[PDB]
Amino acid sequence: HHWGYGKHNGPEHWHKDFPIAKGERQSPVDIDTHTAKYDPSLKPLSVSYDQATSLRILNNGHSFKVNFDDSQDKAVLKGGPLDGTYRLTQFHFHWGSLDGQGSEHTVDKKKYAAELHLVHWNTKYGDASKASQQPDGLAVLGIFLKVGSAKPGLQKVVDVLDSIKTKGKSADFTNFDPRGLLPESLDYWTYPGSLTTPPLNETVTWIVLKEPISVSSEQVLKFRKLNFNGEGEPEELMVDNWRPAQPLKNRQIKASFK
Ligand SMILES: C=CCN1CCC[C@@H]1CNC(=O)c1cc(S(N)(=O)=O)cc(OC)c1OC
Ligand SMILES: [Zn+2]
Repeated sequence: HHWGYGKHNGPEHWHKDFPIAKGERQSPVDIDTHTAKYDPSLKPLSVSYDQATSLRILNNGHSFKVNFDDSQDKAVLKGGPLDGTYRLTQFHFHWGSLDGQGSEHTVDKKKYAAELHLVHWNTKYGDASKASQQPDGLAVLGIFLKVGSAKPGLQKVVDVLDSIKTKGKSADFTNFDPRGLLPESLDYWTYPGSLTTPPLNETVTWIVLKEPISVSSEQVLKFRKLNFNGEGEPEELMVDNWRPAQPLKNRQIKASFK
């Protein structure tokens, strides 16, 4: 009876195995754009993905994940609210059954069709496991997806999903450039939060870009053909793999922009 996104194992159940689900620093949140304050103390954000080394793509039964060689400083995030150097380790998505839902963060209660999470760890903690336990150990760059025009930089991901339909399947995914998933603007909101999946560690600095990327209906339809189930189990389409907004509690969301 392990965690998932169903009626019987979904986000309303996770607190029983992971009591921090009802904590003071949970993610995602609704971003109230009126409440969020411009922060002039935020340093320039640096998304340095030129030397990224993608390795594999994996269906983990929750999402699909692209992992990166993070054995040295290749693709890194620094600046903005961050101190020091955070290495890209993986990206994955969250998406819906319909184009009006799928994102984890919301913006003035607006849900997007999907959300991309680029997961990074603080190199002062030497590895991602040790980082994942420190209050400033992880940084996740969140990008909303809306349905409209195709995103050419996403198509190499969409075209391999056929090969990883079921939980436990992986494929080679070398020479993928995550710069092709970024919008033009790096305007962002930031707040202290958590992983949005078990174990829900309160160890994430969230950086959520204001500008969504457009993807086509054909691209998001391909996400919805994935399966939560393993090969030769009953088919359960991998859709609505998002946690809803959690209480903001005593936190401030800071904007990088006026
Ligand atoms: C080695 C453990 C820590 N690394 C770095 C932080 C997240 C990652 C561990 N967990 C994940 O890979 C993982 C993380 C997230 S999330 N939205 O970043 O919390 C989502 C997921 O699948 C919807 C994941 O797989 C279940
Ligand atoms: Zn995520």
